[PDB]
Amino acid sequence: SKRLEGKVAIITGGASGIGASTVQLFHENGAKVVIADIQDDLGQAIANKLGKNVCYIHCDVSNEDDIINLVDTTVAKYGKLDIMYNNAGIIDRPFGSILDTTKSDLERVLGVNLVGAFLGAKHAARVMVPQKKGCILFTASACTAIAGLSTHAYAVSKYGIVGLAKNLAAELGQHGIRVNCVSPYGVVTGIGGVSEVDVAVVEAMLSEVGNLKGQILKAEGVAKAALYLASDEANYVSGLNLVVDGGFSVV
Amino acid sequence: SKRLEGKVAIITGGASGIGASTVQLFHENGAKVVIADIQDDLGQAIANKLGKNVCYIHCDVSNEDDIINLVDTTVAKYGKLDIMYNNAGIIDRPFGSILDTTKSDLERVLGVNLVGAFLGAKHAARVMVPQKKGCILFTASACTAIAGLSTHAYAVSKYGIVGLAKNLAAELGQHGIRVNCVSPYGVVTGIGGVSEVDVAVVEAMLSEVGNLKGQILKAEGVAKAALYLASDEANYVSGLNLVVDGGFSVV
Amino acid sequence: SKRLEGKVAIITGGASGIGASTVQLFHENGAKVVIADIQDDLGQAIANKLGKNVCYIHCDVSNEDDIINLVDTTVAKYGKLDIMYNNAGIIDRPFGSILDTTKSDLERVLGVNLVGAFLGAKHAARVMVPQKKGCILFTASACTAIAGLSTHAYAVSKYGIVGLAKNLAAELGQHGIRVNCVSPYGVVTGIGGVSEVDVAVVEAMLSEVGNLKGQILKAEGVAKAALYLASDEANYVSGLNLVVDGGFSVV
Amino acid sequence: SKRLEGKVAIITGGASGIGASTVQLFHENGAKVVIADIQDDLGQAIANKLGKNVCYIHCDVSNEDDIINLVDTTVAKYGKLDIMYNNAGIIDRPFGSILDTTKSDLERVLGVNLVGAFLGAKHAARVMVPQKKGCILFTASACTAIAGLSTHAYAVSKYGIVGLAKNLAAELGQHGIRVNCVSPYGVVTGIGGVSEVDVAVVEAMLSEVGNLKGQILKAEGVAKAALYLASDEANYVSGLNLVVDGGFSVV
Repeated sequence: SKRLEGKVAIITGGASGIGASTVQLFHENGAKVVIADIQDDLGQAIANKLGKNVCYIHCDVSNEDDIINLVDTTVAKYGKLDIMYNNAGIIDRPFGSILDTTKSDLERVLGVNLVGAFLGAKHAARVMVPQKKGCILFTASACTAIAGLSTHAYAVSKYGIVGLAKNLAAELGQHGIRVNCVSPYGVVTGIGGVSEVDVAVVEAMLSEVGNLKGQILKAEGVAKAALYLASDEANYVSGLNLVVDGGFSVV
Repeated sequence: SKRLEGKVAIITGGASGIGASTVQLFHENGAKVVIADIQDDLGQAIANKLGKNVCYIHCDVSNEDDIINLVDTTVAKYGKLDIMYNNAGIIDRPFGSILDTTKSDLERVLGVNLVGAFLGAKHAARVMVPQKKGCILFTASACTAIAGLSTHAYAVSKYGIVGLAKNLAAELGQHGIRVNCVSPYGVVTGIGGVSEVDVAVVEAMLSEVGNLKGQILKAEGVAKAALYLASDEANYVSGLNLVVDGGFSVV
Repeated sequence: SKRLEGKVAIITGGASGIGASTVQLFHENGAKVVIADIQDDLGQAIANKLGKNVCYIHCDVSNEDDIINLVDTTVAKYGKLDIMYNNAGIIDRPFGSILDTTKSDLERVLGVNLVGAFLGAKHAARVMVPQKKGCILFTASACTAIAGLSTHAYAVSKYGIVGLAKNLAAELGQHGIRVNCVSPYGVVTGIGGVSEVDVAVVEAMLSEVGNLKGQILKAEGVAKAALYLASDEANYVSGLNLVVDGGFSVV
Repeated sequence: SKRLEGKVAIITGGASGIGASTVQLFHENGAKVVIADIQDDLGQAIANKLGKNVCYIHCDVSNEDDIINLVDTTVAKYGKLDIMYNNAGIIDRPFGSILDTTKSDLERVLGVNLVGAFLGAKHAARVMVPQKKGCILFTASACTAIAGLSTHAYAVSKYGIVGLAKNLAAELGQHGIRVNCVSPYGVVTGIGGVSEVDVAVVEAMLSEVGNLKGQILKAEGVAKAALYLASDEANYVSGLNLVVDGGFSVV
């Protein structure tokens, strides 16, 4: 039942959505968990609820000094880093045309989703390579065309993440490090927005075709995929994009 | 610890290799397990060792009457079928050129690997559709070019299996059934041969670059992938080819 | 305008559909063309119409003696073989469930589509390897789940073909030979049937949502993809599945 | 011989490498060609050499005002835009580890390669949607892990481009617009650098394992792929990544 006993995990975007489900599940499975987010109230509350083996650290993943602080503090606190789950993600104006995407919105989505994932992976690898041990995860997407149910900026950021994961699996495998993605189809509750209006549009679309229990189950399904990949039962699993979408994307 | 409690699984090729590791692991995790193979001595011995919730049934998967007998007997014995793991596989002359593959060898490999998988899936789906519940698994391969480390016939059969799994995920998802592949890179110990010489060539290549403990770990890694996908912690995972190869295939 | 001047091409299924469009286009572009089919009346008529640099040879591609006769006669007639286009394909009962596919129908579709493609590639490679020159083509499909618009047997055969092409590109590249697929989305006019009823069902579905001019344009689009890949303007293009579907399969 | 007669093409990065080969080939095939680059001396010289149906426009593709100027001027000059080939690309320090990639270098590569491609596609689509006609191309890469022969930043940018192309094919297909990538394996002569040292390292690696005639042939092969996809002989080809690598990436 303690499939992560003694492991040390960092989870970005850990204050809500998939990140929060994974925080809880990893904690229930024996890991030490560092919640990284920018929603301090939500994140600190979860840390306080779960107790001593969970702590919250403010981290804007697009800011490399925050990422360094997050990794270095985790290692200083626990001596190691077993799992780096680069999950934080935001979206610009959902269901907009390519014709109407602004450069500013594109660069904000890429900065948090793609650059932030890149920086988290860079500094986690900095620690994991001397350990010759580690698991770097990303939240990505299905590899069909998901922009129609998200945005072009969002879809591009997640495609770039899949390419990052593949290339890091190739570089870091020789050092005993696994690199994988876990991926809902596209947008899931708890995603952030370039603007609050963006969050509001996302909220509307999710409840228009979904139970609350159902969004929670999609998030928990992704979390349980992260649990499998981060555990020793996936010691030989690297370079995978583990899509959790009920098969929606194959047809 | 009992991630499959009460579930009923059929595992073809279950008398050796990946199949046998999965039989054992599923049994340790609470499933009722039906071992299907043609190696009666090995298969019956495993059933006898593991006890009452395991039984052995002779089944040439290329023979549709055997497949029907296997599925119908399992359902008659346990009332349901939760998991159908079409894992049996054989290979022709390893590392041969396309120029020297015989039609007979190609048709034998396709018959056991591809047709046998198709027939097992057909009759498992026959039972699972009324249940609106089920998980159909296949042992496939990486989707890079693996013939150089197996054969063209073998690689073709496993590519056809990946396409079968994708299309069945699309048809059966509406009936609550998941369809996935779990896949070592290519050849793994316990694979059968069109001839015994073929098994002998396979044996030589595996020990030329591998510990016994290492082949056992590759097989156990695939088994643990099957365990995850067959459990309720993968309720929303369908259409995936879960490759277990340490990232070997991405470079 | 003569993008294939002096090249020698074999085209299976060349008496109808995509095959016939490609016969004509290759002939207009300067190639010597061998039409291989089992529809002797149609095939001989096309040869007679196009003139001396076109000839018709009866060939059941599932029969290896026919394939040998086809390749050997072409080489005896022209001294070389530049292009082998394994295009012949048939389908079983369209839009049927996995539950109702017969073994016999599956084995007939695999025999013509998959084994026939394998045998054509084997004996073309036999000739092309000493030339250190050649282009082997297959008609495949999109790599999304196309069974819903074809059959499971058909989709599996075309997935196996994509895997064959990838593995042959890897083996034969060192000998200067390119291997590619050209692929309509799924079913196209001129496909054969396990039964005539199967052809009749196919005919109905195509005209239910399509102009005659439109099926002709889809076939000509595939033919022009084959023309590009077979020409020297694709000297460095190998291992590709060139899908011609207007982008239908990405969404 | 005039496979692009009357068509109007914009080619970014058109002053060197693949871009320049494509400028020349498109011009020889009857297109009006707008060379977009930042290497004014090289670009203006090519325009002057080729004559009246070729012109050069300074354009930093990461700058959206430059992109607007480039598209609007082309349309003002010729009344339409048939082909937008977003080919410009740069690289940071080749063969470096993830551990040593700077944020600044990553953001520069993404800005030119990914954002620049996005902006070019946005403003080309702005013109092409009212035409209900157009072809948007990108220079991408193979979809295996190419960072070991380029950089992680470079590989990520090209993976993001493949995802952009797939999603735009899905959005723009309903308006009669095709979207495709043409792709050398990875780095090719004529690529720009974040620094000149980066160009120097690239130059060294290419000539260490390659003839000058050979880099020219790889570039011309990509150009001829762009010619096919941009011509009416690919009217029904959209969502493809046409990789031109001799099959190097499948093994």
